[PDB]
Formats: sequence, C-alpha cells, structure tokens
Amino acid sequence: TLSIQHGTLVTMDQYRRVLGDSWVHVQDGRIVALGVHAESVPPPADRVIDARGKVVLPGFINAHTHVNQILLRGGPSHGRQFYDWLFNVVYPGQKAMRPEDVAVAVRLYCAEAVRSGITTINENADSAIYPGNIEAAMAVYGEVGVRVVYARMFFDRMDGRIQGYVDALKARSPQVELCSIMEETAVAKDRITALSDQYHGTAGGRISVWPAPATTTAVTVEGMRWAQAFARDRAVMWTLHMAESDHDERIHGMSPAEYMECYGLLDERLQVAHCVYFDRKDVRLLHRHNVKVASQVVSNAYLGSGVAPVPEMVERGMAVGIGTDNGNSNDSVNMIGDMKFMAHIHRAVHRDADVLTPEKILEMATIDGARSLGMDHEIGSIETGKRADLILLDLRHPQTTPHHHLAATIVFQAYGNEVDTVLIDGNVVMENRRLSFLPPERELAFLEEAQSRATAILQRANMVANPAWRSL
Amino acid sequence: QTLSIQHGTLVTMDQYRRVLGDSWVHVQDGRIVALGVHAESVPPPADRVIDARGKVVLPGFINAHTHVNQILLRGGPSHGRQFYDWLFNVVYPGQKAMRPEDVAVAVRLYCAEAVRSGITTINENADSAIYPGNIEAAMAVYGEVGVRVVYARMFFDRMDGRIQGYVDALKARSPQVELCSIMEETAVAKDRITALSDQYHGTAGGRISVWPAPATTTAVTVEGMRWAQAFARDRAVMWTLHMAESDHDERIHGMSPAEYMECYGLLDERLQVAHCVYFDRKDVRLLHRHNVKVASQVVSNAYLGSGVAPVPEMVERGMAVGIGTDNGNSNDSVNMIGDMKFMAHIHRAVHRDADVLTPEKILEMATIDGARSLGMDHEIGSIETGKRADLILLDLRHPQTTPHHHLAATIVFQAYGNEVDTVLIDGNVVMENRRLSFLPPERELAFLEEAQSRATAILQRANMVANPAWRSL
Amino acid sequence: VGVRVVYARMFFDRMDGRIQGYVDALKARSPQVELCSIMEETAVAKDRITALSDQYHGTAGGRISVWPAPATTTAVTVEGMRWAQAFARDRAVMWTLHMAESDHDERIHGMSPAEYMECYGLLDERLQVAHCVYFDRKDVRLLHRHNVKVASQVVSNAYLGSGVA
Ligand SMILES: [Fe+3]
Ligand SMILES: [Fe+3]
Repeated sequence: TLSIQHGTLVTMDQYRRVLGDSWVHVQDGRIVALGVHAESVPPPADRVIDARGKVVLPGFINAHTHVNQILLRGGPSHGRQFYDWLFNVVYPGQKAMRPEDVAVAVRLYCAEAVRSGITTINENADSAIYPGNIEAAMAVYGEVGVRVVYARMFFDRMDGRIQGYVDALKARSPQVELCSIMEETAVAKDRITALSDQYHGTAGGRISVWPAPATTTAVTVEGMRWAQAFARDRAVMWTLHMAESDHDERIHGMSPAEYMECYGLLDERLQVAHCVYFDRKDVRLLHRHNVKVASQVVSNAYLGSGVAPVPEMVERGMAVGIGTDNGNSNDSVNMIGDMKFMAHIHRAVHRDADVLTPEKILEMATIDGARSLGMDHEIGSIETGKRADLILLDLRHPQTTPHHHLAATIVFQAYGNEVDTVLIDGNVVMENRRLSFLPPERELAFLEEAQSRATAILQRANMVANPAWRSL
Repeated sequence: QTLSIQHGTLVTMDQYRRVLGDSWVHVQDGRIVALGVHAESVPPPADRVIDARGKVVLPGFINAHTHVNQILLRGGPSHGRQFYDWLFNVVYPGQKAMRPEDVAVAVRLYCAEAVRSGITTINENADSAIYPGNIEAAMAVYGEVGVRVVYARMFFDRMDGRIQGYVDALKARSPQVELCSIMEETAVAKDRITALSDQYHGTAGGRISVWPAPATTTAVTVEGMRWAQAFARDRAVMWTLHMAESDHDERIHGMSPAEYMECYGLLDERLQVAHCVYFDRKDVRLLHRHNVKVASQVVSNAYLGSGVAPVPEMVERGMAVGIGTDNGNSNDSVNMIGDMKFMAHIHRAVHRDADVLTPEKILEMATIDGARSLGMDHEIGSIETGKRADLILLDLRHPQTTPHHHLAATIVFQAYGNEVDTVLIDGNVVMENRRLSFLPPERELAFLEEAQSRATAILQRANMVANPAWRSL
Repeated sequence: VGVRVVYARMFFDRMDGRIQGYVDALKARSPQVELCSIMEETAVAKDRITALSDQYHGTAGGRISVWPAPATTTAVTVEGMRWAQAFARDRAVMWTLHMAESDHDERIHGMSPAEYMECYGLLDERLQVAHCVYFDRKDVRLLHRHNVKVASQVVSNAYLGSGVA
C-alpha cells in the first residue's frame, strides 16, 4: 500500500476538483481513497510518499506514437515530407534494426517518456512483421512497467497509383533500399490474433493488443472490416491513420472518412490518427459515429503536413487525445512540450489567444486521451476505483515560478523535466527522477550503447547520419 | 587571467560554419584569444581548464527582444487574451503595482531562467523605466549577475485617440483593474534617456548598453522617432521599435507602419524592428532595402493570438533576423531552445514544407544572426578569435538527445532546454554544472518562494485575478 | 386570435453617429420619404417596458409574454442592455437582441458584437440573439460557451442581401 501525502491534487474528475494539501491512498494497483488533510487522517500505508509542495496529476497518456523509430532521430530524419521520410528513413531504418536494437529502442523511449510523465503509450507497431521484434519489445514493456496499447499495424493491398512519385523520392537516397511490408490478409489476421492471444492482458493487465489497419488505401475493405469486428468481439479498439497527407486525400474520389462511411467502417471503437486533410463534412462524419481521435500536432508540423482542425472537434465534444507520434518525427517524447505546441499552433493559425484553454489541453493529455483510447473507466483521472497511474510534478523551479493557475503554468511554462515521481498501476517506476528500470549508475553507459547501435543501424541501412551543414 | 575550454566539440558559427571535434578555446581578459584542434595543436597554458569532454560548445544564445520585469505576472493572470486586452488588463497595471524591490527579484528570476537555458545576451525592452527607482534596481542586478544586456528604454509621447471605445470595452473585462498611462512629453523622454545612457552605457565592464526605444509608430511622434534615430547614429548604437504586432496597428494613417516610416526616412541600418506579423511583400522589400534588423517573437505571436510573421521570406533575402522570447508573461518561458523548436515547427506547418527552415538556420538565428540583429556581430555570436567569450557548454548525454549525430537537428528538435551545463559571459563563469554564481543552490528555493510571494502581492495590489476558475471551453 | 405570443418590446437609447453620411445617401434614393427617429431615454424605455410587462405578461390565459429587446449593440447603451439582462433573470423570461445582421454592424468599437457583449458580461443563457450572419468561429464559440439561444432568419438574410449564417 502506498500513501501520497500533502500534495495538491489536480484530479481531472467530473467536477475538475483541485484539492489543496490532500492525499491519495493506493492499494493493489488502484486508487482506493482520497482526502483533505485538514478534515481526515489518511489510512495507514506501508509507505508514504511526501508530495509536500508538489502537484499530483493523473499520468499523461500518449494517444498515438511509434516507438522503435526513436533510434533514427538525431540527424537522419528531418527536413522531409511524409512520403520522403517514410521511404528513405522509416522503412529502411526499421528494417535494419535487429531484435536486440529494438529492445534498446524501447527502453530508451520508455526512459524519456516516464521522465516526462507519460504512463500510458499507444504504440503503433509498424515493424511487428519482423521475426523476434514482438518478443524483444514486449519483454522490455513488461519489465519497465508502462501501460501499453500495442497496436499491430498491417498492410494488405498495393496502392499502385503512387509509384512514379516513390521512385523519384527514392532517388534522393538511391543507396537506401526500397522495402515492402505487405502481407496477405489471412496471414495478417492469424499473426494479430496469435499476438493478441499471447500478450493481451499480460504484465498484470498493463499490456493490450489492438488491430491497426494502416490506412484506407493500404488495407482492403475486408481487412478493415475484420479489424472492426475484432475490436467489437474482444472489447478493444481498432485504429487507422487518416488523411495525414495530400496524396491520401483521394481514395477513389472521396475522402477517407467518406470512403469509410460508405462501407460502415466508422464506429465508436475506431480511433483515427492525424486528420490534417479534413474538411467540415469529414468532422461531421466522425462526430456522428463517435469516432475517437489522436492528434499529432508536433509531427504534423515536423513533416510539413499541416494543422488538423482540433478546435472544431473539441467544440463538438469529441474525444481528442494528444500523440507525440514517431520518435523520429517530433523528435522528442515530451508531453508537456507537445501540449505547449498544441496551445500555440492553434492560437496562431486562428489568431485567437483563447482558442483552447490550458485546462482543455491538459484534459487532452489526460482524461480525454483516456477516452480516445476507450480506457476512461480505468485511467486518466484521480478518482476512487481507477488505476493508480499518477505523477508528481515540482513547480519550484525558475521557469515555473510564479505559479497560481496550475494548468497555465504547466502548459505555458514547464519544460518537461519537472516530473519527479511516477506511479503506474500503483508501482513506483520513477522516484526523484531515478528510474527503476534504468538506474543512475547504468544510465550513461546505456545511452552510449543506444548511440552506438543507432550509428550501426544507419551504416547497415546506408543512411546518412550527419548531413553537411546547410543554411538554406 | 586565463581560461581554457578543452576537448569539446566546437560549433563555431563562424564564416565557414566550422564544427570542430575534440577542440579547445583559450580565453583571456573577456576575449577569445585562440582556438584549435587537439590533434593538431596544444592549447596554451591557462590558470584554469574547463573539461568539456563529451560536450558541445556553442556561442551563447542571444535573446533579441524581450521584456523582463513582466515575468512576475505569469502563472495564471496573463494567458487567453489578444494583445490589447493583455496590455491594458495585465501588463500596464501589473507593472505599475511593482515596487523597485519587486523589480530586483523579477530581474534575478529572469536571469536565472535565461542563463540556465544558455542565454547570455538579453535585449531588454524596458516599458517600466518611467517609474522612480526601477532603473537603479534593475541595473544593479544585471551588473551583479554578469549577463550581457541591451537596455532599450521605451517611450511614448503621443496619444493614439482612435482606439478609445475599444479600450473601454476591453477594460470592462477586468473593471477593478485600473487603466493607466505612461505617456511623457517628448523633451522629458529625451532628457531621461540621455541621462540613463550617460550614467549606464558601457558600465559593468562593457556588458551593459543603452538604446532608445520609441514604442510604436502610433505612440511616438515623428520628432521622437527622428531623435531616436539620430541618437543611435551619434552614439554608435541601435534604436528599436515595435512594428505591426496587431491588426489595429496596421493602419497608421492609411499605409503600413513600414511605409509610414519610409515616407519620413525612418528606416535605416541601425533600426531593429520587433514583430512584423501584419506585414506584406512590400513591407519586407522596404526593410530589406534599408538593411533594417528584425527580431521575431514567434512564441508570443502565437500566445497573444497575433499570428505568424513572414520569417522565411526575410531569411531568404539575407536579412538579419534574430529570435526574441518576448515578455516573461507572453510566452511564458525564457527558453531559447524551446522557442527554436517552435520557430522550426510553426513555419513548417503553415507552409506545409518540412524544409522551410533548416535547424542550422534556426541555430544561426539564435546566435550569429541574432548578434547581427543587435548590431553586435563584430563582438559576439560566434566562436572566433577577437570576439567576446560568451560561450555555453551543452551535454547531449541525456535520453531526449540520444541519439545525436547532426548537432543542430539534435538541439532544435530534441533538446528541452535543460541540457546547458556551463555558461561563460565575457569570460566569467556565470553557471557551472547548472550551479548559478548569482543564485547558489542553498538559496534557490527560498528565492523562488520570495518571487512567488511577491507576485501574489503584486497581483493583490493591482486587483488582478491570479487563478481563474477552471474553464474547459 | 388565440396565438401564443412573445411580445419582445424593442428599444433604442443611443445614437449611432458613425453611419450618418451613408444614411443621407441612402435617403436620397427616396428623398420624398421622411427620415425617422425612435430613440428614447433609457429611463423612459425601462418604465414603459416594465409597465407593459406588468399589464400584459401572462394575460390571455398565459398565452402572451413580454420580453425586453434592446435593438442592437450599437443602438443601446451598456446600461440598457444590462437592465434587459437583469430584467429577464428577475422575471424568468428572456431578453433578445439583433446581432451582426449587416457588414456595418460588424464593428462596434473594433471587435464583433459578440466580443463586445462578452467584455461586458452580456452573454448568458437567457439571451436570444437574432441573425448572426457576420459571424466568425470565435463568435460562435462565445455564444456556445454561454449557452446563448439563436434565431436564424434564413430567408430574410437572403432577401436583404445580407448573406448566410
Ligand atoms: Fe503516425
Ligand atoms: Fe514585445
């Protein structure tokens, strides 16, 4: 049992209560009780965590990300439109990674993520097809203690239209191999079903498995319908990348949202990612079927895609979470940095300093994010009965001083290093910035290994790591 | 007295943009005296050696336009408001309620944040210099801290009567907060600024400079702007003005502020303009023609709902565009690395062009081009012989900055702003292993509590709401 | 007749001087038709509307109701709008105003009428606004936030060449 005491609790509960000098009691992975110190004595606990002078929040929820690609950041990944990045960087880089590289990628990602207060990660696994990768990744997620949705991507249909464009893009890095990860529909089903049977609900309920048809052009109608029915039969969600680029825009003369509507493929268990190339009608169609959304505001900028209509969706009460997207289209895994970006980009583009409140941005990173993953009954707020995914932030630093309104301070001032202590499913995963799965005496050597492995991955893939200085 | 920084990777920002692995820098009497590569040359003897092994050495970051004292108004009171709403309901009244002893604490807090993020030069646009005691309080702290400072003394000498019914409506949003005026007579502004320059310009070993700062083209007379212009020329400094930050500035007398200034011969190579959001192609051509310097406040232009300035166009014309963090309470951080990432992304998003500004270019804007925007590029902004020793040491051995191959990309797209370890300004160690010379670790927490209290009290005296009720929509 | 009727009594208590040279030009289209004024002093509008409400509100078997109706945000003072707002609250009715029907209404003092009303706390759940043609995304958000009611005059917005809300 664990008692967190004397903090300010930012509950994100139904009344958005903010409780000064208050406590939380945790038992068997759950929040069992809460109270105010002046009115009540906290129950006895095996241990007390002192949060005096600190702010307690629900853990941040990364609503859509791609983990293993983190080893491709730091030089190779920037300055390219989506498809250029995909074909010259992501596909070949992923392919050159071995299972032992994956294990290091995952631990590096989880170290950055937990340090920034992320406790749930929706991993869209585009490299699950390669032998050994699932097993390597899953062993590290389990050990680390993070809550993970492992959304297994598949592609079962050739999009032949885009080929002369692809060859031109490939000529930018001709020594880098063009890859294919297409699989037959029935093979994808069997592989995802077996993955779910083996890993879903493992690591004490912390790991889930979803089917992830990649896009409306890369997956057949049958494949998407299978994913849809699978989500329904197993009480999970299914997810798809929607309208991330201007070449996706026209699946057969209508938008991807329209196309899915025609086939009855929009439902309340679908979470779509991106939605940059969206019009009013598309928003209406998602709204009507209660589709969940993950917005990758930073990555949409990094890749030169654009700006999604998040304010419109939010004003319709839609469940919109925030994803950091790829470890190499951001290039950080920092929810607080992404929140600030979500606040500012929309203000700038609408010329409206009040287009999204910092409270609302904080909601997107917590309780609404949970809702976007279909997990809001279990996580995303500090409420009795929910899982004990909790973070303690210290605002006593120069950047976060002064602080009066907590959501404003967090969104507009915090850098992302203010998170001290992190609980996931009631287990202490970080304490005073010390990571339980990467102790301080191993941290530097681990980073050097990740650095070396990245350098080697890029050599095997024939990718340029450090292009010559260019001002224009 | 001498200092040797050894075994770092030097990101010089010099004329060839040299990046020198396992290299050294020798510092003497506030100046970079020599550099070299360890494998080809032995460093000169020095009184002390700073070991930068495994670290990256950069020129110090340059904050090309900011407002310091306002930092005590962040944390609740300042967000969610268009420029004029923010100005009249927050900034003016908040500043007015601050006493000199509050100003001293504001300045130290700002400098602590700034130095911790690698900022070594600050262009402080002082909008509260009119209040007795404020200059002296601020200057003593800047001096003690060791930071390089341009103190640009803002003035307003003309009523802009057009915007009054708009102002009253805006004031009704916070009716208990007092409307207040900082207008002065032209001649009084001139005398005050001249005296401030005579007393403080070149002080603190040359670290402190004084510029005149006519506020805007509507708040200052032609005569006031011409005086500022001539003053800059006679004293070999710059003058600065806020340009086209909002859609209500846009029309000084039926043309843009740039056109208006052109008409009166007020665009010249010693002018540094701030903002330039409401700018068209012609305005950019006019600034370009006269070699006007520009400070872009990309983050604040978003925060205040103003928009996005045409930075790519200016940069492609070779113009000197620096990056400013702007107000301590329209950002609301003082973090150059965070703002660089925002500069990189906002423009990519708006142009739908992932390559619209390279991370190298963004790093140039924060260093050598920033120096150029202040007219100080002969003295600072690059690691070159003869220039001042304003240098920062970054450690990239953290999760977020791993892996790292291309340094500018890593810094711009991965660094959070806490990776700066050690900071030199004018050759003096102002920060070492994150320990601040002017705010030692055993005083830090108590100082932050005092800033917090003083802020709470400032807001009470001004009748400003600190912590508005939770609002989702 | 037996119809259910809300009688929203319009008033105007403030001169909008800005639009006068425009008005004279318009008047020259029919110069023999006289230019009229229906302005009243604030206190007179209040007394008249109060007396009308006391006399007719709830009559004809509850079929007739009386609301105050400040005409627009440029033709009524802040004090007049606030009185209407409080009157609606005290008597459990609504108040109503014409909003942003034309491109010359658009700028009450350098912001939209919705913004102007928000500044003074004049958007609430008992307000019903009419028209909303010259409205942007921010205006819609402001109304939504305060649960303002809306009447849309789609045919008339066409007939008069205003546009489409
Ligand atoms: Fe994605
Ligand atoms: Fe400014």
